[PDB]
Amino acid sequence: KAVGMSNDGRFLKFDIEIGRGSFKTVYKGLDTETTVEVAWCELQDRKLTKSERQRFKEEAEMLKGLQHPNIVRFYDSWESTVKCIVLVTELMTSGTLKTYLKRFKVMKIKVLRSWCRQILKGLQFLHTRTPPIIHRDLKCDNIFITGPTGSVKIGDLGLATLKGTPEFMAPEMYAAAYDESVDVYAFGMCMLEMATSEYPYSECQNAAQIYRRVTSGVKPASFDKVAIPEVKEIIEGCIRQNKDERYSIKDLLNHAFFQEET
Ligand SMILES: CNc1nc(-c2ccc3c(c2)CCN3C(=O)c2ccccc2OCc2ccc(Cl)cc2)cs1
Ligand SMILES: Nc1ncnc2c1ncn2[C@@H]1O[C@H](COP(=O)(O)OP(=O)(O)NP(=O)(O)O)[C@@H](O)[C@H]1O
Ligand SMILES: [Ca+2]
Ligand SMILES: [Mn+2]
Repeated sequence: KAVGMSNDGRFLKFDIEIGRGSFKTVYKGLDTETTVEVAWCELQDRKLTKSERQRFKEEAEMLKGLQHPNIVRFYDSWESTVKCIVLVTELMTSGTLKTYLKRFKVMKIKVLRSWCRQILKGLQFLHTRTPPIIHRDLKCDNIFITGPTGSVKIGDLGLATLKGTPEFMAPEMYAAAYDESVDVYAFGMCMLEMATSEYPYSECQNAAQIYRRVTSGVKPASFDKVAIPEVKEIIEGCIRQNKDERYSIKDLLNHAFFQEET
């Protein structure tokens, strides 16, 4: 029985917590138009500058237009008062990929191959939009498994973005202009985590140690533990220091490893 409702009446909320984050709580809900169960997410209240809420309002209109089989569906968003912002997405039945990896040690390469191809197809959708969407937070916790066939979808786009010149600019300003290639780097880290069932840069104690590492040529210790050389070679071409030397997503999907269907 419902404890909350959308203004249009389409979406119902049930008081059954299915996920928990530090600034967001995920409840089970229902789409009464399609009679499918949905995910009802309550996010912590945020500042209401007039220009910001017109931006959120219009960014959510774009998000609910993004229909693709390897992206978690965004249905609606509106403001409410449980004490906040309410978000309704597609319900992922089999949890996150990190949950699968936390349960087993050696993923089989048919699954490595199938699940990564879907992640790439989903990233390729985002990067060919107008303007393109850069996810910026691709990780195994933001990748979900759902349905009877075990379909793989990318979710949680909360940190994504769209798309004179200063004379005396500091080096951080010059390298600050990044592009979709940061998602290729992140994909390579996810594939590394799938092929090793180890967290990359586990040995480190902070993110400061992590940066100085990639820069001198020290890849995660888990990289030199990758069994299949074809997978290893895909990973290094994904996490290359210089972005202009990396795979594009299209070349990844043209790779012999992903052209196989097994
Ligand atoms: C597509 N499918 C899926 N989308 C999500 C998803 C999307 C948004 C949000 C969350 C999850 C949780 C946090 N969040 C928002 O605060 C937020 C809410 C509404 C509008 C913008 C927001 O953020 C700013 C922003 C700006 C540009 C882009 Cl491109 C994206 C987001 C899950 S499945
Ligand atoms: N659409 C969804 N469908 C099903 N479960 C979801 C969905 N979104 C989130 N969850 C659950 O919520 C958890 C994910 O955590 P999340 O909502 O990202 O909070 P968070 O910890 O603040 N963000 P992060 O630490 O970056 O993962 C998992 O246990 C998921 O099962
Ligand atoms: Ca550690
Ligand atoms: Mn998340």
